[PDB]
Amino acid sequence: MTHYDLAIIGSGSGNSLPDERFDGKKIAILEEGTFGGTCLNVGCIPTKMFVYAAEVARTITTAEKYGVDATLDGVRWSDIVKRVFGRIDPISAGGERYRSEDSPNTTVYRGHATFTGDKTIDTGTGETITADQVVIAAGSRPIIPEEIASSGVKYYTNEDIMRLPELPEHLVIVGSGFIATEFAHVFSALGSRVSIIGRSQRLLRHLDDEISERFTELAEQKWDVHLGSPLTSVRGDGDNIAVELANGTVVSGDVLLVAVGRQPNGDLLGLDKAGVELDDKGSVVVDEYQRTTAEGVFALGDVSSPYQLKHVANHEARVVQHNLLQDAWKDTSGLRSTDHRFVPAAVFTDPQIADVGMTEKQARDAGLDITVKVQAYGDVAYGWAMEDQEGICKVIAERGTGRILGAHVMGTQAPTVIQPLIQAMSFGLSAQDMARGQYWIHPALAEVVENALLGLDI
Amino acid sequence: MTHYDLAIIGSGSGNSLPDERFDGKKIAILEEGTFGGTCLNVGCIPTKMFVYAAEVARTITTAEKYGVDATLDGVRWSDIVKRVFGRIDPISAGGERYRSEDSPNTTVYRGHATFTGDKTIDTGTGETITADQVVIAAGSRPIIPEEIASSGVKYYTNEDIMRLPELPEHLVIVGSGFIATEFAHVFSALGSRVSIIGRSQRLLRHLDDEISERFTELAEQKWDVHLGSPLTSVRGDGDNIAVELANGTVVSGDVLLVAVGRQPNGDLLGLDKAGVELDDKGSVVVDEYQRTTAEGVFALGDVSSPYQLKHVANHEARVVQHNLLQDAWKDTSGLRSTDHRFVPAAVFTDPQIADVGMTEKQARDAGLDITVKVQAYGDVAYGWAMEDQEGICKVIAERGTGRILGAHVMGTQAPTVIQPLIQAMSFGLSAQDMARGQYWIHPALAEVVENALLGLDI
Ligand SMILES: Cc1cc2nc3c(=O)[nH]c(=O)nc-3n(C[C@H](O)[C@H](O)[C@H](O)COP(=O)(O)OP(=O)(O)OC[C@H]3O[C@@H](n4cnc5c(N)ncnc54)[C@H](O)[C@@H]3O)c2cc1C
Ligand SMILES: Cc1cc2nc3c(=O)[nH]c(=O)nc-3n(C[C@H](O)[C@H](O)[C@H](O)COP(=O)(O)OP(=O)(O)OC[C@H]3O[C@@H](n4cnc5c(N)ncnc54)[C@H](O)[C@@H]3O)c2cc1C
Repeated sequence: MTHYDLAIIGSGSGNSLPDERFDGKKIAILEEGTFGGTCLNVGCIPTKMFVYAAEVARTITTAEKYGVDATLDGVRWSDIVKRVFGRIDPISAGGERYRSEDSPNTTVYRGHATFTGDKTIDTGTGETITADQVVIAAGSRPIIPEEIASSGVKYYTNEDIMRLPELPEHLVIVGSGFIATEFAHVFSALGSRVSIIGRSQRLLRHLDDEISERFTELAEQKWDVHLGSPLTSVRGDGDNIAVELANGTVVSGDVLLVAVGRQPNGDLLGLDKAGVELDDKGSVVVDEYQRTTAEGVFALGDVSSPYQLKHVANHEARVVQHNLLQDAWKDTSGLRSTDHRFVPAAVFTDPQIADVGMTEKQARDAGLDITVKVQAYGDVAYGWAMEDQEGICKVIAERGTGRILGAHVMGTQAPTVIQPLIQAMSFGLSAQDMARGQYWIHPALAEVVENALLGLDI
Repeated sequence: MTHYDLAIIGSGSGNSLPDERFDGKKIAILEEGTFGGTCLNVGCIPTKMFVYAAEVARTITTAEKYGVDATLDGVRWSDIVKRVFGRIDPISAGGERYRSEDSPNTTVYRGHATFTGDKTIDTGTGETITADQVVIAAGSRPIIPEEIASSGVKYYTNEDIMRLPELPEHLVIVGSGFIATEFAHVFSALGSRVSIIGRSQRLLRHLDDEISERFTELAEQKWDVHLGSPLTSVRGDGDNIAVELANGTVVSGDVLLVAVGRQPNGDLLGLDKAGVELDDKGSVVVDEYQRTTAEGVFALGDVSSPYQLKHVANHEARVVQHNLLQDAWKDTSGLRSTDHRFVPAAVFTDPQIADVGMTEKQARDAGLDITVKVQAYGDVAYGWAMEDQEGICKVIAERGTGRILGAHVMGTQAPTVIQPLIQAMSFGLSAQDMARGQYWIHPALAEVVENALLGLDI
């Protein structure tokens, strides 16, 4: 057996750990799929490249309301797929080389890793290795309902849909999460009619109810939305696919995209042989120092975190990287803890949505004395420039102190507009201070935040 | 003579002064032109409404770089003018109503006001009034070169160009400031040929040298740029206008736009009769209490401020309004001081520009030990989604402390992207904390700021 000071399962956020301070130690990296993890190859980055092209198309079909006449002649889907992965694939693959060929003290294994012992890992390549410390960066994988993975019909996930040969005439999406609603926006804007099937009574059910409700009402005018009904059976009739719901409705289309959720891959690693505890949802249990229940074993990313988000896994990687070099199970004094406090999320759909902190419901359930202002985009000068009638910025702050508790933006550049709120929240800045203690450029999209704060009572 | 507790010259930011705390006080408002001041009617608001339509036109003409085929059929200038001012004039006039219709104890004068005495004001309507306190909100007026306003040729300024009946085939602009380059962006994107004549060797001379330099290179590939030689004569040959420069070049076109700068309106008020001091360029002299040299008189806005910016003038009104109600010339303890420190500016041209703090030159001339990072838009995942090759985020931070001293962004949504820097600066937030002490949404335009901070040397 080959011994290492460090073994890393997962080339996602796991690849960000080895830097200069580790040069004197030999590292083993295990990657069963594409190099670079879900984020680079089939997730955050390539998705938003399609979203951008879809937003350009939306600009064109709506240009009349601004007094500019234009026609959307067509979309070259193949050339879009060509352009996106024409940049993604050389990058994923350039890093794979770096780790296996420059490899100053690194060894890459291309197999499914599995714990056979304490720090004993079957590589899936026919080898077994040992490590002084191990980091689990196994991420998550799409959840496929049994009704789909038994019918025998062709279905898609984020792992292949972005590489379709042609644009589907009718896309049927199973799911109401951010993956489903982002793909609905991408495809519908480019020319596909999208049908979305949701189990819940709203799309993006788990967001603030005012955001979830209004987006659903806007979505109903853009896509064929079917809520409240779980699917019951799937039937493939040639190239056409039919999906039967519990209420009896049958949704037929060209391509079936499954986006019902993601499952952390901890259950695939044989963690029981390593003494790594799994909780009730399949995430590996770690502490504020990302140290698991097992010695010398850390975890990060979708395999452990409650927020299956890249910027979270990257933050935790900074913590693991530092805690890796000290006396982890001996000295907590030199250890850094992970800050899981003001985690933002974004949905790149139309309208685009971003959040951070608590929903208004969550604020009241905690029994908080709050003030709330929902500011309309079309009420600031920049919102008029856009002739906006959908955008809102809802800020929930606390009465008396002005301590902001949450912010929810639905509208253009939502993931960027919220950043001043993320910033003020993360550093304890009061809302009355954020409004008046700085200048806001007039007139820019930013002014919606300022007026949201100015409309807040105390 | 009619006596008042307060007289206000200027319906721009001056109209924002009377609130609830003045209900028991009689107020006189003097406005010689259109109600609402420059920003609402011929300035801040209507320009950015045109700029957005120009961004729609640009999106369509460049959309193929994303794999979307579209044609710019035409531009409906008349329909642009109606849509912009179709909401602007009912608002200006709705506000004119409110002050004469709600008017609890307020009187509006539509005439050119001039100080004839201490606090004695000729209304320009044939009356003379006095007030216990006076606020000057007279703003500024366009500067017209003598060669232009003597030639007898028809010329336009920002006060009428947005009300042209038709789109000019070839627009000739005299100026290199933010007004010239915003209008250069507006017309060229909509179909006009644009010639820009600047006396300087760069457009936007007053920006960070790297920002001004790259923007000029980009402008030169979009417009007919004439640098380094001042104009000498203007001669009209029918409807066509020809402008001769000092080097001998003659730039001819159909429409002449003058955008060389603005002059504060202090010189027109007969101010010496009031003992209100004017400095060396014509702004009314005030202190941190917006107090002029004469008792009972304040000033604000473009008529006094060094920053002829709306968000500044609105802030100064907040100070004047509060200090108006106390004994400013007796007890400074209860008074509001104006914060003129982290004033941002933005130019809504192609590419969009925003700045705050110190330029690299200003930082070095001030003898600070600085570090600089110029981050390109196309280096974060969102820059790939746009296929950006022009955007930059330049951050100037101090070595050792990481305290930011300046930030300069050229690219999409520059006035919104920069706001986290304005905020972090305004509350003394360091780069080391701002970068890592908060979460940034992946992948959004915001990440360009994050990596700019990550690239700073200490
Ligand atoms: C469609 C989609 C869109 C997304 N959009 C966003 C977004 O906008 N913003 C955001 O912040 N996040 C987004 N995410 C989430 C982000 O892509 C991931 O959550 C992120 O990569 C988490 O990092 P990770 O390394 O833990 O996961 P991963 O990147 O999946 O890393 C896990 C790695 O381990 C490997 N592995 C698994 N099992 C084995 C084994 N047995 N042996 C060897 N190797 C193995 C996998 O091949 C993979 O390379 C998105 C995800 C998806 C699917
Ligand atoms: C084209 C353009 C674009 C701009 N864009 C921006 C931008 O994006 N952001 C920004 O922050 N700033 C911008 N500005 C600057 C902005 O217009 C000013 O900073 C702001 O309007 C200052 O407000 P004010 O009330 O002091 O000036 P004004 O709005 O001009 O108010 C002065 C008013 O007083 C009246 N008046 C003058 N003299 C007399 C008199 N003797 N008697 C009676 N009434 C009188 C005038 O008619 C006018 O209505 C722009 C300016 C222009 C010209």
